[PDB]
Amino acid sequence: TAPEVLRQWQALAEEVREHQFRYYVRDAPIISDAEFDELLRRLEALEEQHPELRTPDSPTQLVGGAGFATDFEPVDHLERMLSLDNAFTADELAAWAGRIHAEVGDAAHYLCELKIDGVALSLVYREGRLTRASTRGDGRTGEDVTLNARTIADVPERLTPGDDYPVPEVLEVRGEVFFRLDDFQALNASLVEEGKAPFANPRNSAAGSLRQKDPAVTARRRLRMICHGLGHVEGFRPATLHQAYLALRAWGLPVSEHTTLATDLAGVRERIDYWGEHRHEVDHEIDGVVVKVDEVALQRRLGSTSRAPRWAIAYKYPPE
Amino acid sequence: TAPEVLRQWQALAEEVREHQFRYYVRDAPIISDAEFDELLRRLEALEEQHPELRTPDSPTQLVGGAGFATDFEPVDHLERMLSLDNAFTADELAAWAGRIHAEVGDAAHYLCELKIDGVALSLVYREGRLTRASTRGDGRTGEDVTLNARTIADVPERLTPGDDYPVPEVLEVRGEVFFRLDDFQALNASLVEEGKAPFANPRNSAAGSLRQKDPAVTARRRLRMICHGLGHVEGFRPATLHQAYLALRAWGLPVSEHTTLATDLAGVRERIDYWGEHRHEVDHEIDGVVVKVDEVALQRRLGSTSRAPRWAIAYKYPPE
Ligand SMILES: Fc1ccc([C@H]2NCCc3[nH]cnc32)cc1
Ligand SMILES: Fc1ccc([C@H]2NCCc3[nH]cnc32)cc1
Repeated sequence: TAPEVLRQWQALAEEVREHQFRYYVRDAPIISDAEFDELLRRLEALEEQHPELRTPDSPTQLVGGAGFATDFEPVDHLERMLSLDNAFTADELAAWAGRIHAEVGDAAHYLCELKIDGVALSLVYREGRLTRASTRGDGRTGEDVTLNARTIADVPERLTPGDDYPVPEVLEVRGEVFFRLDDFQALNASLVEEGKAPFANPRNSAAGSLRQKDPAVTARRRLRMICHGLGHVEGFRPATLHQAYLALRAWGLPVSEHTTLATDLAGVRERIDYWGEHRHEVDHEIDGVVVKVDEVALQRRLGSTSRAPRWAIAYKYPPE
Repeated sequence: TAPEVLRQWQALAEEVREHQFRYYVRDAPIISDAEFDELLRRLEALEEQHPELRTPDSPTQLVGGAGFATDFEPVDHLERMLSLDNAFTADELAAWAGRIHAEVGDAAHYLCELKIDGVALSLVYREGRLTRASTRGDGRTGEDVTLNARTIADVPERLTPGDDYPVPEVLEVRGEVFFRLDDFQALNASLVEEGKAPFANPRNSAAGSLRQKDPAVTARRRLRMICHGLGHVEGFRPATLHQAYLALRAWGLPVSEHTTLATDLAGVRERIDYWGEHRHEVDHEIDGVVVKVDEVALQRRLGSTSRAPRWAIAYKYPPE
């Protein structure tokens, strides 16, 4: 309870708890087994002198690999997380553009990005450490799957600091989790080989593998992630979406290489026509193409309706 | 950028930054000057090997006591933080009760607490560490005065763990900052003695002393705090307000000893009549008495209107 006592304990209980998590759940320690033994002794030493600090929730009382379960507790998104209106025909996308060119004039360019057919995940970083990950839920509230998301190889626990782009104080970033096709099939064979039913498609597999009461199951599966939107942010004010991606890259978040910037509708349509013909070559499932006004100020003059942003639209291919 | 590298740096940059803050701003280190020198060497060592990790925002680049200023940046409250309707006459408080007894029947008891005439402060603890403090603003958004609140002796940086009450994951707690009368006068003399104008009353003094661009000014002043409400909480579901105070005590947050629990209106009125006669004996300013329905479930069946809770009311004395 004395101030240095409490700073010491938290910092060490946090460090050992992490390591417990990486060893047991993710089967991937980042320190030796020896170093870890130093750490846990110290925290039990320190808990010896001050028995206020041994609680049922202490890393020293969650010893094997216990205390690591997901329960999907409702958790609020910082910002709304709405779902995207859809366009299925050349006329609707044109109509969307017309409307968009009638409000924020000719200052709006269009970021074009591949729509992945996986599970939306919202992640929150507080001063460069990953604090929360949740599912969409209803847009305002989703479910806590933080432990499962911590096993996804693509999801750094901590953001990488660099000269050009300082780590925000708060960063809420949205992305899609998905399986590569070759891994979807390999997981299905492994499951059948245990007497378990296989998944009918990669989306269900990713959703199923994300939503595991026991996150060690998720850590055994080769789930992936690609960031594709920002929610609430502090200490970060990017002027465009395409430039925010550069910062995300820099901090170590996964971002797609099939994003292009288009000037006017005609550019948009070539990208849609292009990926209509070549999407089958991406190693993961592509639904369509999400067209967004790239300029953030224009993404405020245009707003969102109660259910969907007015500055973006998902063009969806017909399947077959 | 390797995982243990980033965990190491953050944990150490966080530890030295704190210590810098306590030494320079608060003039109150909690470790020796020697220990601190060990810490800062290490972080500069570690920053030597990995020059990714020396940024303009690193404790090793904010060396004297720099980088510690308040700028009042807007920050959102987790939960709404509304202001309390007022009652000035026996008839209005009766009317309020009648209405309250007509909706949640005779199951509602009334917590009665002294209304302090100071500055509302909302604090946010994330797993037992103080993350944010802000002013009321408009109820939804207030101003970031986190550094100033970190100097208030009454505000633990970290919550104390105990058997009976586990530290919530998130705790947003509201309270009032204020001066004792003897310290309001002493501060006024010290200011006049420097050629500065004195404050006309203790509330303005507390508000002024809280809102300092340079938090070291706040640390020099004997500001106090008393918690008196909960906003958003996670890992904490108290059945009543009076029992939530017990947990707050236990975790080390300051709470008032003049809170009483009343059964029916008649009890409420004796407390108001009592403090009408004895408030002048409290060493700080008392406005009135805030009457709240103590049962949290009844604090949901009754809700809040767009501007004020329906389950509470501040009775205000006439001044003189
Ligand atoms: F009896 C043991 C043996 C090994 C450990 C290790 N498992 C915890 C975290 C970690 N990190 C690196 N090794 C370890 C714990 C208890
Ligand atoms: F040149 C110096 C001398 C002393 C310090 C100390 N000031 C920083 C934090 C702290 N904590 C305990 N002592 C110190 C820093 C630089």
